[PDB]
Amino acid sequence: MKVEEILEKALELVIPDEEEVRKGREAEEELRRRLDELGVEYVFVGSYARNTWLKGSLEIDVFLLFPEEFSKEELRERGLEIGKAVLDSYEIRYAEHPYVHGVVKGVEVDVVPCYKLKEPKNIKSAVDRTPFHHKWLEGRIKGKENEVRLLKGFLKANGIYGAEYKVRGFSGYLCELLIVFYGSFLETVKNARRWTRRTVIDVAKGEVRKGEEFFVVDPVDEKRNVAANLSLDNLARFVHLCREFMEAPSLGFFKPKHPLEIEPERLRKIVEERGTAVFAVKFRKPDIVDDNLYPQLERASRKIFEFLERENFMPLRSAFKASEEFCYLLFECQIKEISRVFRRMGPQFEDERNVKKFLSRNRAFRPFIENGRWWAFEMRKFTTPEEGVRSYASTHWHTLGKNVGESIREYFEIISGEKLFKEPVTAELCEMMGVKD
Amino acid sequence: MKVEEILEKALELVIPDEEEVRKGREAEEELRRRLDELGVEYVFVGSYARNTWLKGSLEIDVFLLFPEEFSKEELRERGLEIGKAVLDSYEIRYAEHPYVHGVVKGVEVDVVPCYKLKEPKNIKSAVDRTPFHHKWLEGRIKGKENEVRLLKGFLKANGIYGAEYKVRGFSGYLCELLIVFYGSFLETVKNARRWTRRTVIDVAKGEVRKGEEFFVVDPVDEKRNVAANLSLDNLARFVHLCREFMEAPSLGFFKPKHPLEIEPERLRKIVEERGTAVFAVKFRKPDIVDDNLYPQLERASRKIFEFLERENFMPLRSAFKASEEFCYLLFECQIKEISRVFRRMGPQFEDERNVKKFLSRNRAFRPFIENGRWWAFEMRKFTTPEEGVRSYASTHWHTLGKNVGESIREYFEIISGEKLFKEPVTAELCEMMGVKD
RNA sequence: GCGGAUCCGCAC
RNA sequence: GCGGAUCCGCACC
RNA sequence: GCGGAUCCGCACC
RNA sequence: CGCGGAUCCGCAC
Ligand SMILES: Nc1ncnc2c1ncn2[C@@H]1O[C@H](COP(=O)(O)OP(=O)(O)OP(=O)(O)O)[C@@H](O)[C@H]1O
Ligand SMILES: [Mg+2]
Repeated sequence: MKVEEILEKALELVIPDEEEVRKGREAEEELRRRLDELGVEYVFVGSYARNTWLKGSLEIDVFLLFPEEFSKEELRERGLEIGKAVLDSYEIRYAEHPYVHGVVKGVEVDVVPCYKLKEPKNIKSAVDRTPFHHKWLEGRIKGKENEVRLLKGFLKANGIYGAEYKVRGFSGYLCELLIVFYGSFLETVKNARRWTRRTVIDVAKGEVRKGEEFFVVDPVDEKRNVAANLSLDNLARFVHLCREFMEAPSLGFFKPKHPLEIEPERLRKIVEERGTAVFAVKFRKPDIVDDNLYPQLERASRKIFEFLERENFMPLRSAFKASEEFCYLLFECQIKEISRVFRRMGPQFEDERNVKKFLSRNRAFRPFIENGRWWAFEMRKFTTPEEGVRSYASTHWHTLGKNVGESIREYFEIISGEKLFKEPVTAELCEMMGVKD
Repeated sequence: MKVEEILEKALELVIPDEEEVRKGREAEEELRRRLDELGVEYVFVGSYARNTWLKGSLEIDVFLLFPEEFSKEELRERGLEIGKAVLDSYEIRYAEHPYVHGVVKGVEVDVVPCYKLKEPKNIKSAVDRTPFHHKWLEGRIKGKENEVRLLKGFLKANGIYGAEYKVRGFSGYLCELLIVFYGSFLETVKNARRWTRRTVIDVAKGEVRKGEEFFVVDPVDEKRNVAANLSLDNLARFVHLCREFMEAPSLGFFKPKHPLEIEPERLRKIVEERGTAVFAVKFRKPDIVDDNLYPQLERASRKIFEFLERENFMPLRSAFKASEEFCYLLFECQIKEISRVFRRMGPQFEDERNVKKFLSRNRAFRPFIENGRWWAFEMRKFTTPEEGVRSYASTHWHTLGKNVGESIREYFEIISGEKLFKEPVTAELCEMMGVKD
């Protein structure tokens, strides 16, 4: 009962406390003071500026507004100077407009140069767009900032908050547009129960329609899909979650889950009872950001899954896990072992030249005719999915992601049986197999 | 060695001696005296009437001519009454067209009733062309009767003589048409090396052309394919044999092959080396004619084969064996065991009604979303191909042929391992698996 | 009987 | 996956 | 200025 | 293969 009581308690988990707020205001005031000493033009943007930031995620964003006549090189050099001059400690990121990330009075700060611009139609960067996003949202989001926080909390608790490749979920900007459109958490959730994979939500035009894909129209740029990196399966998960929530609302939807964590002996028994082949490809993690690594782990998994398909090991699902030192690609197959013998297709009976060649190979068994065509019994190179993947991975490393493939080329290990359960992959195995807690 | 030395030596084991000719001659006159006494129209046809029957395969075809104003009932009654009166001892065993099969002074005789007809179109019985085949062949075949016998011997020795369902090979009539068309064995064999699955041989127009299938046009009826029941694989086998024969001619081509005959222990070790599941379905032979039986064993084998494919046991080949008392359906599969768990497909995420129903079923493991669609891990009833077929044959007996299925319903047994290698099916197993000498 | 085509039913 | 029907084709010569 | 990856499109009948 | 686009990123040469 009392969805309202639940949302009241959910806000406690999600609204920054008075101390975190004070710390942000003090950093902001100081930052303004330092910027104003330099005579510079600037805007505070983002979640801090709109008071929509989540408990524990305090960060200030300052965009430095330069004349459009300035060159990109001038933008970088001027901006980097001002950033470095205005922060307690600092560090430089990005290329194009490189920006300065640092601290002011314990608070994380981003100082970003961009062109000022009168109109949204003069955008030659994503960061040129950010001030327009803010300008569109400030004043439309006032009074609803806690609705935004509820939505962000709901998504974060369920592992689908963030558009970055590791998550492929809902961006903070997206969450704010949805609150502007529907007017609250709860109305978003009620309506989302009827979203489809062809739903188009058009903020600026004040409408919903049907399209080719799930598409949230950026009110600052009609050709841009704010939900571009929201995966189909995460869209599906959110819609399912919204239907569950309205059927039986609970504070549990806003609390992050903590893994099953079961004995390796119970896990051994589960795998035994399923009768499947369960194994991992272990290799050293490439030294690359998550946004490069995760799509490559997705590719590697997919390629090996497809190899297992072709070689008739009948894979069920794949999964992956990246630790700080190693990466793991996990597979479960319905076939533990396949026959040594297989059938190799030959030519039609009427192709004399190639029939003679086909029949000339020395084989343990006699070729045979079936349905007008010659076939031969030949011997497989590998007989288990573990052995098959060892071969594919050593041979086709190059197709398994640029950096992941190069890592596998240097070293990989195939792990199965009881040795796999001692690896730090138990939560992924459980989820992949649908183990009830 | 050398074709013409071989063919002269081949004629010895193919041309019947006087001893056998006299018994046929004596039998035909004794038969002729009995038919003349009754005063019924009769015609001698087939290989005996044209002196093209194979050594040690003497049989005499006599055709009773009836008017078209009789009907199929009277045709049957009066035709069988005559054959029984005319023969020493008789059997009445046929699939459709009535005829008496018996003996006259130690010689096989078939007494077949048919209609007279002005011309061999719009036929009434099914054997009504045979008197027209005889008229077409007597005269054209004179001087070529030993060439026919060579061809029949070549085919019989290689298990592909006869158009009956047990063989699905070349008929005697087809052999005679080919020798008339090409002029000889050797020329048939030479030209057969370039037959394809779209080769049309039109004897009446004296030409070969391309069609939709392998078609030997009946000079008596241009709509009739004399090779209708020659299977694609036996055509291929023939074409292959002619190529081999012309590259290295041998008298072995005209001699029957002895069975492979090997010890159950070698047979066991071969199966272990192949890594396959080998098993048989044993049931009692229905009391029916071969021309109904063999097609039904083919269907039953095909249905079970297709079951094994669907259930992901990856069958390699099948075969069958009919003995006096029992029939056997043989299978070799690449998968000896499959996991208990499999994937059941559920609805798309949008389809709330069906998602709810799908998600409400009790299961050991949690359902999951994949590519916009719900899936569940469920549990197989069986986990080996033998267990699968036990289920399928107990439950789908009715679809395994009319008589064959009805027998399988009253009793069947699945046999594998050591106990299979004692069943009288070693020859068929060896042929299935391509076992060498 | 078996197969092909065409239709009808049931189970998806 | 199965269960009927009809027409045609094929085997039994 | 550039740089990185992943997915898609395009060209090669 | 490469080129181009989209997406999520980074300091790049
Ligand atoms: N499947 C068939 N196709 C065409 N004609 C057939 C067929 N079966 C029988 N006949 C006709 O009936 C005749 C006798 O049939 P039969 O089965 O006795 O073969 P055959 O020609 O006598 O050769 P043999 O008896 O030596 O095997 C044939 O010559 C033929 O004209
Ligand atoms: Mg005969």
